[PDB]
Formats: sequence, C-alpha cells, structure tokens
Amino acid sequence: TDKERFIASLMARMSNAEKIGQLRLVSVGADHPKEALMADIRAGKVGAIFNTVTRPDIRAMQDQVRHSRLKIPLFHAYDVAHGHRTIFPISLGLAASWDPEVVARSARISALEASADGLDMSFSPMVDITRDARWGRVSEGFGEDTYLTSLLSGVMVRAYQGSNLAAPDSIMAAVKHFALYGAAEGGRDYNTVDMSLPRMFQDYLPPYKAAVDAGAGAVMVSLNTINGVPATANRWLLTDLLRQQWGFKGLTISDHGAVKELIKHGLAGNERDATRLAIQAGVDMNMNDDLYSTWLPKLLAAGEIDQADIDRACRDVLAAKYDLGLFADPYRRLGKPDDPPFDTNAESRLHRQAAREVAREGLVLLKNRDGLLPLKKQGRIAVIGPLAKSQRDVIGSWSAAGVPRQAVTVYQGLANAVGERATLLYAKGANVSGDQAILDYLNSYNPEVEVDPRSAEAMLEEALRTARDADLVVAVVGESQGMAHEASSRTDLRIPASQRRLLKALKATGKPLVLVLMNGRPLSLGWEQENADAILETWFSGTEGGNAIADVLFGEHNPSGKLTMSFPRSVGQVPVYYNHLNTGRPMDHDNPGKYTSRYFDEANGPLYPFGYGLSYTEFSLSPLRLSSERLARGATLEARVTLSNSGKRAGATVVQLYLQDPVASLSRPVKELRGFRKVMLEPGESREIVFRLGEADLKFYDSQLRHTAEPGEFKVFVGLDSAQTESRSFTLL
Amino acid sequence: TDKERFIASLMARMSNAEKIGQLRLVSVGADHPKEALMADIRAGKVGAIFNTVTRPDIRAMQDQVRHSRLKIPLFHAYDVAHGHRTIFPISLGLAASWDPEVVARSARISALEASADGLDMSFSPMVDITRDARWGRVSEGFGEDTYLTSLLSGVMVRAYQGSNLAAPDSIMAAVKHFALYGAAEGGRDYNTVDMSLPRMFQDYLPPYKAAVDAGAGAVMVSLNTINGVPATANRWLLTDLLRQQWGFKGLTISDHGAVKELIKHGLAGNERDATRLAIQAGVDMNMNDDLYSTWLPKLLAAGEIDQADIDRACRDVLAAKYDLGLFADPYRRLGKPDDPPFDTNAESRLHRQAAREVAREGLVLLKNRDGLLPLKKQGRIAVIGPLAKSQRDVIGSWSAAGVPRQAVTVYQGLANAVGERATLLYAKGANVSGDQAILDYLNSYNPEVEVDPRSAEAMLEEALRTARDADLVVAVVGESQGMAHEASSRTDLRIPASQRRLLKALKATGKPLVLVLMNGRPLSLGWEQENADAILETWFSGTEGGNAIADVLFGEHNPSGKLTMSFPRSVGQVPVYYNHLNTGRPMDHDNPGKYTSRYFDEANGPLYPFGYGLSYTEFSLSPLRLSSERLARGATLEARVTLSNSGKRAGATVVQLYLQDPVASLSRPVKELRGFRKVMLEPGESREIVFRLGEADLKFYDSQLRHTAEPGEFKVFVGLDSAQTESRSFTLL
Ligand SMILES: OC[C@H]1NC[C@H](O)[C@@H](O)[C@@H]1O
Ligand SMILES: OC[C@H]1NC[C@H](O)[C@@H](O)[C@@H]1O
Ligand SMILES: [Mg+2]
Ligand SMILES: [Mg+2]
Repeated sequence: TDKERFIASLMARMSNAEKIGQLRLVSVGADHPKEALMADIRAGKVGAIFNTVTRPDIRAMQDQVRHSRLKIPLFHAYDVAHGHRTIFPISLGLAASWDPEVVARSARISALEASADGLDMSFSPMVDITRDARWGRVSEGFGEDTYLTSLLSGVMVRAYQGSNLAAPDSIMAAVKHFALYGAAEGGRDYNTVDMSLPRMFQDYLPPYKAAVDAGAGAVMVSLNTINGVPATANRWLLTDLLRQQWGFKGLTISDHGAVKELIKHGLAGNERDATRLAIQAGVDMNMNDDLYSTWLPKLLAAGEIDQADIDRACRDVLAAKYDLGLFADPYRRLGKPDDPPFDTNAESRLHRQAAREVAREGLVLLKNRDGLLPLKKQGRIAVIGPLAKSQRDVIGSWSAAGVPRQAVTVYQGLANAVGERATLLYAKGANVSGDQAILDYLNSYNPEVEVDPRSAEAMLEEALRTARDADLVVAVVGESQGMAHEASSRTDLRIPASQRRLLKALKATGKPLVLVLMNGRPLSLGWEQENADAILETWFSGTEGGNAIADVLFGEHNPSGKLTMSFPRSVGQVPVYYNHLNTGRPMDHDNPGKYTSRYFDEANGPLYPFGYGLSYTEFSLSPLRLSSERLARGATLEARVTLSNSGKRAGATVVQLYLQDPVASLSRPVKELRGFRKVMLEPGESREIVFRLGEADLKFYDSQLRHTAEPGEFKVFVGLDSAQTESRSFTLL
Repeated sequence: TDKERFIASLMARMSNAEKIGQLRLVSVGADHPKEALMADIRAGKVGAIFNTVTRPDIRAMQDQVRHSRLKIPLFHAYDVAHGHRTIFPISLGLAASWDPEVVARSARISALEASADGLDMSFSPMVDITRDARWGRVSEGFGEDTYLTSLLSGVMVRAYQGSNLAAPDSIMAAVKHFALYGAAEGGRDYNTVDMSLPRMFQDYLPPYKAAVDAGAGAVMVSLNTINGVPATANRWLLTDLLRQQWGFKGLTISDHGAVKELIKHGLAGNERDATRLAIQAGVDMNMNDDLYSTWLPKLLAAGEIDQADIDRACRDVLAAKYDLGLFADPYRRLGKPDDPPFDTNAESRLHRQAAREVAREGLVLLKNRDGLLPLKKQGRIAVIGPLAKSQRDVIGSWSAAGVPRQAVTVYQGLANAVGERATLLYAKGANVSGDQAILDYLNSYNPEVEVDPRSAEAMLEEALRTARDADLVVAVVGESQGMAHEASSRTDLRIPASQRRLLKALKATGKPLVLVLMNGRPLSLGWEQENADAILETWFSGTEGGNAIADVLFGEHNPSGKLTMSFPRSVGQVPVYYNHLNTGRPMDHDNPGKYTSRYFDEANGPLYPFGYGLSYTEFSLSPLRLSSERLARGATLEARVTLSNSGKRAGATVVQLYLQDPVASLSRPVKELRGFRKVMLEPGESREIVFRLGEADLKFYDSQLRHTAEPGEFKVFVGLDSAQTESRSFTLL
C-alpha cells in the first residue's frame, strides 16, 4: 500500500525525539505559553494542537512546521460536541428527535463549520450510556438505550468524516469516552466504574464498537477505572478488545492529564511508571501532561519499553495525518495564501435555518392540560424566570465556538413570533439558585450566571405583578448550563429551590402556567406535573433555540420529541431505566404486594418513561401482526402495524419496536428497543409500518460471553412509548 | 466414618419419595395448614419446619414422625437474627459495639433461648455487605466493611454452634444470603446485582467464606441475580465456588419461593425446568413452594436429572440432622412431657441483664454540644416524640419471639432512672409519619404503629407547651421498625417529615434539644447535626433498650459505640463508603478544585464517617511506631501506639488500624480496616496497643483473581475513626 510505504519511509528518517514528538497533544495556555509552544513545533516536539480554532491561528501554527527538520504537519482538534459556531441542541436533545437524518444534519454542518475554520478533528461523538441522571455529562450523550446510542454513534461518525477524510468539509471523529465513563458510581464525575462483563458487552460497549465500525479515525480513552483498572492503563480494553477483537486501525488519544493521573489511581508511584503503563496498554497520544516527551526516552534507554511501543504510537499519528490529507496539502482546510481576511463570526458563515429546523425536532411536550398549547398570538404574555433571557444557557455545555450574543433566547423567540400582536412582559422572578455557594461555583472561572442583587422576596413581588398583568405565564426555568457540565454532579434532580419558590408563588395568580424547561439532565418534576398547565422540555436547544421553542408554543411545529432517558420521580430512585430485569418478585399492579421489588415511601416507576412525549394531535396503532408464529434460523420476521393521526393537526410521532426474551440462560430485560420509525401524518392519514427482525436482533451475551440467539419464545412490543405497548409472540427454531 | 456409614445405610432403605421428602422445608400458613402439614409428617413427606418456635408446638410436630415408615426426625428453624425471646440490638447496632465478645454473647444467649424452646437452626447470621442505606435489610447486617463483617460472621457461627452441634444449648447457623443480596441496584429489595469478579472476591464474598470456615452447617441461597444468573440457579456460585473451591460440606437451603421465582427471573418457562435448574445448581432444600416434591420424580423418570442430584441433596439434609444429634435423640432440645410445666414467655426465662449490658455497647454519640450530656437526675425533662413510648419499635425488625409488652421503652427507661428525683413530661408530638398511605402500609399485616387521631397542629401545640415549662427536651424520633425491614426500601433517608416538623418546632422553643434516634439504616441528619444540642444513635436497642439508653443519657455508661456504616449527607450521595477508590481526580481538601470527583450542590463526603463515635471523655494517641521499615515475606510487622484517656470520665473507645496499598496492579482503596481494639480507660490511664500485620493482611484479588501481596510500599493508619488517622509506611520485599 502507498500509505504504509509512505509512512515507513518517513519513520525511517525520524529520530526517537521526533517519533515521541508526534505523540504530544497540547493547547495554548498557562501550562504551554504560545512562544514556547511555537519553538516546540519548530523542534518537531508537537504532534497536534487542541483549542486553537480560527483560520489565522491554525495557519500560524502550521507555518511553524515549515521551520522543523521533517515538516510533519500538525492536526488541530476541538470539542465540536453539538455544533461549532452554529450551536445545535445538546446531544440529549438531538437524540429526542428519534431521527438519524436530523442528527446526521447537525454533525454534517458542525464538520463543515469546524473544517471551514481549519480544524481537522472533533473530540466527538460522546457515546457513553447513561442510566444515572446525577452525572453532569448526561447532556453530552444520547440517553440510556444501547440500540439508539449505537445507531446515532455510527450516524455522527459517518456525518463528520463524509466519504473522504481528506475533504476540506470533513473532520476526523475521535469517539469518547472509551469506556463506561457514564456508569460513574454515585454519578460523581471521574468515579469508579464496576460492572459484570455480560452487562459491559450487551449494554455499555456497543456504541464505541458502532463508531469503530463506521470508520472513526480516533478513540479518546476515558478517565475512569474499569473493574479497578484505569482505562488509560487497561491493555485488555485498548489492545485485546479495541485492536485485536474489534480490529480498530486508528489513533488512541488520552484524556486531559490521564497518564499522570495513573499515580492518583494508585497504578504508578511516579511519572516514569505511569508513562510506561499508558504506552504499553495502547495509548498513542498524550494530552497536556507531557509525560511521554519527559519519560519515553529514559524508558527506552533502560529497556523498560520496546522501540515497537514508540513505533506503533507514531505510525498511528502519521496514519491519521495521512488520511486527513495533510501530507498532500497541510493547508487544505486553511484556503490559499492570498485569500482575503474575513470575520470568523460573520452572520454569513452561520446555518441558522438548519439549527432552527433541527432544534424543533428534539422538543418534548410532557404535559398539556385542556389544550392550553398551542398559544394564540394575542393579549398579554408574562415571560418569567432566570432562563427566559439567558443567551449563555440556551447554547448549553460544550458550546465550542458558539457566541452567546448570536443566540436567540426564549424571550426573543416569543418577541420575534408575536411581533405587535401581543404584549410580552418580562420578570426575572428568581436567580438560577438561592444558594450563594452554588452561584459562586457557577461563576468561579467566568461570569456564567447573572446574580440579581434584589432580595428573593423583591424578585417574587415583581414576578407576581407581571403575572397579574398578563393573560398567561410562560415560566422559563431549570438548570444553567454549568449545572449539567463536566464535574457538575447533582445530589438533587429538582428544579433549583429559588425557581420552585417562584413557580409556587405564580400559581397564586390563577393564570395559566406554561413551563419551558432548560436542563442538561433528567429532572424530578412531580410538583410541576401536578401543578403546571403545560410542560415543554427544551434541553439546551442551541443558537436558534428560542425560535424553535416559539415555533412549538405557537403551533408552527407539532411537538414530536420523545425522551431517550427515563425521568426519575426523585434522586432516591436512581437508577431508573426502561430495560431493567424483572427480578424474582416484580411489582404486580393487578395484585400489588408488599414483598415485591419497590420503594414504600414514593410511587414506583419513572415519572416519564423512555420513549414518552405528547402531541397537539392524537395517534392510534392497529393490532400488531407478525409474518409467522415460527422463525427459521437465517430468515427475517416482519412486524406490521398501521399508525393513524386520529386528531385535528398534522404531526409526527415515533413508533417504537421492543423485544423481550422471556426464557434465557441469563435473566434478560423486560424490554429492549430493536427498531423505530418517526412518521409525519396529516389529520385522518394512515401509514403501514413494517419492521424486519433477524437472528442479529435476538442475540445476547450469556454468562460465558457467547453472543448467541437461543431458540424459544420472543415477545414483540410496538407502541408510541416504552410503557404503552401491544405485544405478539413468535418462536425461534 | 460411623457418620458416612450410618447415612449410607439409612439412604439404602429409602425410596426416592422419602429422599425427596427430606428436601421439603415448610411452615404453617395459608399455603400449608397445620393439619395438612401434620399428615405430611406422618407420611414421611417433610424434611424440616420453619416458624414453629415453642416446645409444645415443636414436640407435637416431632411426635408425628413416629407414624412414618422410617421415623426420620424433623429439624426446626427460625429467624433468630438478634435474639429469640430476649431481644438484643439489631445486628447493625451490635456491630457498633466493635467488640466480638459482645456479639458472641448476644448469639450465645439467642441460641440458648431458641434451643430451650426446641429450635435446632437459625437463618442467621445475615452477613451481606451493605453500601446502600436505602435497602431495608441494612439493619440485619454489620455495615459496609469486609473485615469487620467477615470477623463477626465467624463469631456468630461459633457462638451459635458451640463446640458440639448436638448440645441442647446449640443451634446450627444457616449463614445468609449467599450471595451479594445487599448490592441490590437502587437499594430496591430483590433487585439486580451486577459487579466485577475482583470486587465480588475482595469485598462481598469473604463474609460467607468466613462462616463456612467457622463450620457453619448450612447456607441460605439469596433471591437476587448475580451478573444475570439468579443465585438459586447459579452452578458456578453453589458448586464451583461454595463446594469445590471453599470445600463447604453442609446443607444449602433456598430462600422463600426462590425455586419457583426462577420463572419470574426468566431462567425457566415452567416449574419443572425451574426445579431442574435449582437442584443441579446445588440447592439441597426447597423452602415453601413444594416444586421439589411436585417435579423431582418426573425429572428423574425422564432422565432430566441424575439419581446423584437427589442423593447429594438428601445426604446433606440427613448429615445436618446427624450433626444436630437428632438421630441419637430427636427430643434432645425438647425435654420430656412430664417435665414441670413452664410459660414459654415467663420473665424467669429472659436474660434482661445481658440484653441491657449488650445494648449499652452499640449506642453511638454523634453530637454533644457544650457537654449537655450526660444529664443530671433533677428538674423537668420533656420526653417528646412517636418513638418515646414505642414497645414494638425498640425491638426492631426480625424480632423473632420477642414480646413487645416485655420491652422497656425510652420513656420507661428515663422513669426507671430518675425515680422521684426529676419530673418527666410526655407529649407524642407527631405520628411516626404524616402520610396516611405510609401508616396503612406499616399497619397492613398487624397493628405496628399507633396513629394518634389528633391533627398534626394539635399534637405540635401540646409538645410546645410541654417543652416550654421543661429544663430540656429528649426528642425520641426516627423510623418505625417496619420502615427498615425486608421489602421496605426508602427513597428518602431523612427522619420522616411529620417528626422533622416537630423537631423544627421544638428547636424554635430555644430549649436544649437531645435527639434519641431509633432507625434500622443510616439516616441523613444535616439539619439535626446543625441544630440539635446532642444526638444519640440507638438503632433498635431491643428488649432492654430503654434502660441501656437511660444508662447512657445519665452517664452510668460512657457512650462507646462507633459507626460501621457511613452516614450520607443525603440519598443523592448514595453510595458513600470509607473504602472507596481515589479516582484520577480526588477532592483535595487543602486545595479544593471544581474538576474533582464531587457534587457541586451539597457538601461532600459522609456526614459521619465509618468508625465515628464520641465519648463524654477525650482520648489521645501517641505517634504510630512500626517494628521495621522493611518486611520480609512470611515475617510479621508490629504497629504500636499508646492510647490515653485525656479527659475526666472513665470510658471506652476503639483504636482502628487501616492499610493502604498505594501502588498496585489494580486501583486499591484509600484505606481498608485490618485491625481494631476496644479499650476501656480510667481518667489519665494509658494503654499500649500492638497490632500484628502479615502477608495475609496485604493480599488482594487482581484482575485475573490472583490472590497475592505485591512487593512495595504499604501505608498503616491508626486512629479513633476512618477520617482522623496518623500514618507510617513500610516496604514488603
Ligand atoms: O477538551 C478536551 C477533552 N478534555 C476533557 C473531557 O473529559 C473530554 O470530553 C474533552 O474532549
Ligand atoms: O423467614 C424465612 C426467610 N424468608 C425471607 C428472607 O429473605 C430470609 O431472610 C428468611 O430467612
Ligand atoms: Mg429465550
Ligand atoms: Mg503495592
């Protein structure tokens, strides 16, 4: 192959200093001042940059490469999680679209905008399975389901990379965080992960394998222990599974300071030993801590590592740079040398219409009493709450190069929608938290949350007056983006107390109460489900979020979002997830018993189940029909249902197919998602939906990690959520 | 062996109907009316009885055996968890004594009283490791620590069984629940258990192995899945581990309906298949569901099981009956019918003095502002709260044949202590819950909780009046015993809301506030720790609990209890446990950082850590001294410290020794308990404490379950709790 000969030929000319230099991944900042970094690039001591994100800045780095002996080009990476400049909903919101094409569009546009600024790589997609709502990084994933997350994992990779990694509108996908990062004990970030191999193989690993199989060029290794072994030192995970079993041929990248952290994990007593563990486990590239550059020469000289460990890692970095086209033209994403200067943040370089259309699809209607929604554009509308005018929160956590001043707030979305037809009245009502320590945490690094100097009582008095002067209240409440963020684990899943006090006070006005929720995690909403007139889940909906939200509230878009993560009744029920085991003593709702698996001091089950979301119309399903009672090995089974819009407005819903294996060599879940179809229907319109199932859909990992479909009964469920299904049985032969 | 020959010789004369009859374990109930059961005993269709617990009732069962062809004697079993008639503190409270001799005494007296009533066996000790306070069965274990629970597991078995299982003051120990029952996901009873084999072998399995190694005659198999396989169907657990690797020679007993529940777990489509899975996994004896008696003949006839499966199970039952002496004399625990009559419940048959002395040892002083405790016997003492006059709650869950009317309430204990020297003023103050649905749940089977018909406001008004004219308030608050019980999982770890409203109202009177907590699980006590003057944790202290509690409150006993389970600040922090891993990013208490493993919305770490407990005196430790800096393989290390009573009152504390292995092939806990010494000291008295460490204390299970000690540094910590330690290092060679 031309590639392996080109790289072998280059590596033949390289010193070990230069080979080791290729493994170093750094960003400009206090740890690495710009001038020292420029010198290191010229010395061949830098392989890649992260957090340098504009054409002039990236050109200036790539210009330093020209001064190096071998002129090996840099690659430039960034956290393009859910948009680059045009910010789409957070991934948890994108997942709620239940539309691979909507997700692909957000990823395609992200890659286009990032590559347009000179970037070659995103640290995305994040594909960690999340069953614990306390974890601040649940916003970054696709929810609790292995099938949906695996599917969207593949979609994100393919959308980012396109048909050619050398294309100037493509970037390389570095799938993260390999592995199991979202199972952190207590939902505390960075915390211990401990799980059985059958659960690991069946539920948590498939999304990373889906990204590898979609051709992801890079894998970012996680910060957590797996069964006592940090992923960064886990040769089983990075060599035996990722390379030998899965056949991954690309680049492994450490997370930030992950190699040095092997000391705190207690796998290493010093930096030299930590360095040896990471490179021999199969970590190619060393983020920020510089341990590889410091210790690899001494390890090699001493015979503590092999030349083959350095060569493997170096070949992987050069092979990434080759696939990205950077050996053909290191300026392929940076334009021509006499291109005129331009404003990186020009309105003309955004994709607002795409962001607005994508953002509409993820909004989930959780409650709508007496058809209060959609609203009429008339009278007086009170817009109340600390998130109503927040540009910083609507773009969410991991907002990349998104500019808060360019974002549309919920307030501005309503003003754009009503024009002169209605009067909008604003009141802040409350600070995002009443706890000064939480406000100081959120404002610790930068001013992220505006702290109103009024007393809580004064802000409430203004909100009650505003509400009393309106026909209805749109309360814009929930989390600031810093509350659903790396290292922001919550012990309380409710709306913050300052905002719940505001909601209780607004009920005293007797005005219809619409809640617009902004949040990066499932919330506990028992009070709200009892007391609010309508509830719209908007996650953090991005740059055009306010416009998409007004589109739903005024009925231009019929809410079509469905949850991809169960909403617990309280943090005391964590974890709750739809695909749980039956136990030997399941709750019997027809014959309730004390001696069943349940809590006695709270209603059982999630407040809102996986796949739940309402519409402004009604939908019906015909009885489920299977193509046969028996399925021969290697044949496919057809499951058929007719969906009807039995209401008065056009709208979409999601037909969900679930499977149960009720008798197996392992206890298998009560249901597992195995298919879905999002369908848009006119009033009175019907569509026949056909699902195809084969052996592949019936397999599970048994006690001995055999991936097998066992003969016997399977139950097929079809429904518009995980809770309201009809089922039919067949036998596998 | 005479034993093997006796059993072989009996089994030679037995039909398969009789062999199968030996496996049937039943109790009188709706499922098995007394007379049907008596007829079955006469027909040789019953192997053993549970929940028949008096000499006349057991004599009548054993009398029926005479009518059967082979006259094989029954054994009789019961849940003697923490006392038979004289009720000791719940196991969680017994553990807090940190005194193996106090635990052995409670077990010895339990076996004495149980055997005196005719019982041969207890379904005890319960030795499940518990890290999740939501689980209702936490009360039945010894807390979160593998070393302490394993130690006490051994102590309970040896105290029950004595030097001879045929002794009429001995019973057989059936250690439960094998295995991992207390790691239930969500702390929901009966729920999924999923963990790595290294965590399983290092932390959760050793207590069951400790009971096997102490010579436990029986093992009760748990109701939960382990990594997807119900324990009842788990051939790896019951045959490979328990029989071949651990060398257990005794009897395996299913939990209640566990065999039939294999259908609900989804391992079996029918009773016949469930029966086959349980007997071939290695379950000898079938509790209540009668599947063995129904299906084993058909399974054998059809060649679905071997004769060897029936013979193995039958030999194990006959071998237990042999060891219990029942073939020598089936009436050895039952005296003779012409014996002088006695009342089963006679005061003369109780052990009140032992119960009072044992109960003093487990009480944990959690707070004592400005030396409010101990109280003087003078003035006016308001005794307020729904647990003040509760006889049913002081004896706790699994109270066996304990008679509530024989128990000493906290109120009666204070009356007994003060005589005419002080005036006691009572007010109920609140019901145990303000939620009528929780009260109805607690009163579902029997009247367990007295519901005052007065409004919450009327009871508060009376309590405030009582408080107003007293010198101080002893608030007796917490859980009823039915809240910390099999199948009573909580989503809230606080004192119930009706009682917290009462505490806030009492705090507002400005009167000194002493909290006497009754509870079967760790509670979240943030408000109480901030606001109460003194807090005494009494668990459920048993038959003499009120007397032991008054002994501590008036200073006759200097509180010496220490926690064996971490108290979380809230249910949102679950799990918290002292022997956690460091992570790559631990909270730094000298330099707190956002990007650490923590919550942002609540103070971090437990409110009260493992090993915490105050005294009415103060104690000092001299610097820790190790016998050498290096330890040779097979040598023992000595760790020496001097403990002093530096205060004015005699009292006991517990010197705790912890070990850390800071560099290993797995990430190892920050600390692990490896020794302790409870020491009683006069004011100004000193004692030299010497701990011995060898290789056995330094070993751990690596990723491949190699059990060895790796050469390198170990850190030794000594202190009066897990949080406040001094450390010294040595090197293993
Ligand atoms: O920002 C770079 C890198 N740092 C930290 C995060 O854990 C990861 O998600 C991100 O890609
Ligand atoms: O009472 C019989 C048996 N049933 C249920 C419990 O799980 C166990 O602890 C007890 O021994
Ligand atoms: Mg099956
Ligand atoms: Mg070591």
